[PDB]
Amino acid sequence: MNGTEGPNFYVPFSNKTGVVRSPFEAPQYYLAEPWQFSMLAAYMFLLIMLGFPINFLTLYVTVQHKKLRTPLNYILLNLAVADLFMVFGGFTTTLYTSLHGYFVFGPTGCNLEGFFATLGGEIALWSLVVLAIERYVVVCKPMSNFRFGENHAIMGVAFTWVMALACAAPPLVGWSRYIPEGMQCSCGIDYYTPHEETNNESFVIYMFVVHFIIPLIVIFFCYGQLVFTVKEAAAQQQESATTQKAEKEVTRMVIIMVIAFLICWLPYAGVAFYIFTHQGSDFGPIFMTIPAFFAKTSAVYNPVIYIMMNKQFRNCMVTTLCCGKN
Ligand SMILES: *[C@@H]1O[C@H](CO)[C@@H](O[C@@H]2O[C@H](CO)[C@@H](O[C@H]3O[C@H](CO)[C@@H](O)[C@H](O)[C@@H]3O)[C@H](O)[C@H]2NC(C)=O)[C@H](O)[C@H]1NC(C)=O
Ligand SMILES: *[C@@H]1O[C@H](CO)[C@@H](O[C@@H]2O[C@H](CO)[C@@H](O)[C@H](O)[C@H]2NC(C)=O)[C@H](O)[C@H]1NC(C)=O
Ligand SMILES: *C(=O)CCCCCCCCCCCCCCC
Repeated sequence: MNGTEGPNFYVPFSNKTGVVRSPFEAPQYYLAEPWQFSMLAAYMFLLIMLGFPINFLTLYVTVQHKKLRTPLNYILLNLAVADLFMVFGGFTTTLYTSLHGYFVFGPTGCNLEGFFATLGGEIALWSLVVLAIERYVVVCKPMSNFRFGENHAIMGVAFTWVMALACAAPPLVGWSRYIPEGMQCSCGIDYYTPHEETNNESFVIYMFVVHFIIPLIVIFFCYGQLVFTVKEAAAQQQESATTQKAEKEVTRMVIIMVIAFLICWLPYAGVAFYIFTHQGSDFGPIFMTIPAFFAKTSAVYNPVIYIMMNKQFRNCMVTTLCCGKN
């Protein structure tokens, strides 16, 4: 055998030596080297730490500025909030886990870090489809009068929750489970086990396709049809060159966020396929670890593009820093 199964735990090491145990009680030092263990948490603090002032000042820069109620900011505040739920939830759990070498809260606690990480790079996936549709409707024109605003900008934000909850809570209870992974300091969704009690088989596909492949294809459909709408379609619409100066820069940031959304998410999710297809494979702890935690950097770089490459908004932020200058 390759690893070990349990009632709640899969650990990718054979009970060959007999030093392999449960991750809910024991520090899994039997897995690898402890300096790497704390190296994960040492890399972890540098995460949580920085996801605060870059997320927090973003929620406040919008409430402070009664001038930033645009359908660009509506979707791009939704991150500042959703990430802070992770730092004050998902990251809280992982830390305690990484520093000791196991999930102490355990059966109840895994169901937090595994959940928030699934209600983070999933609620932004339902935002980054609207972020390819907000750019699509005021560039190509599918109908006549296509203005967004406020009562339209809430309809794309309140939708990201309705689609993220459709696939983040069901594993917690009812249709799947939240389970530890890799070096067993991280958690998430099952890829290894049938566990035909909670019926994973159907949930896996309903998850992967409806919430990775389909949102991507209905981003690429809205993307490929926009290089085409820049050249031959938009020279007949006859919009001005003063209007498409910042409109030619914000697009060129918004679809850089799509890139980042794959930069680490493929090394993780695409490999989550590999694991899911091999189920008894000889893939140790290191396999899922680095991609899991790199995947976890998905709370911090989002504002770092939104602040930096969206200069449109980068002025309201500097107003808090000075607070009365020339
Ligand atoms: C992999 O190897 C483990 C080695 O520890 C092994 O744990 C063994 O588990 C048995 C049964 O759970 C324990 O039996 C002891 O506990 C019962 C409680 O009622 C009592 O009869 C005695 O205290 C008895 O010793 C053993 O303590 C334990 N074996 C050793 C060598 O101490 C598991 O089989 C495996 N665990 C996994 C799947 O990670
Ligand atoms: C358990 O681990 C073994 C050992 O690596 C894996 O064996 C695979 O199948 C045969 C051995 O009979 C080899 O020719 C392959 O190269 C192995 N595959 C891989 C991943 O390289 C196997 O993955 C595991 N056993 C099963 C069938 O689940
Ligand atoms: C500039 O850098 C920010 C302003 C610096 C002073 C902030 C004062 C905060 C006081 C908060 C009390 C008002 C809250 C009630 C809102 C209705």
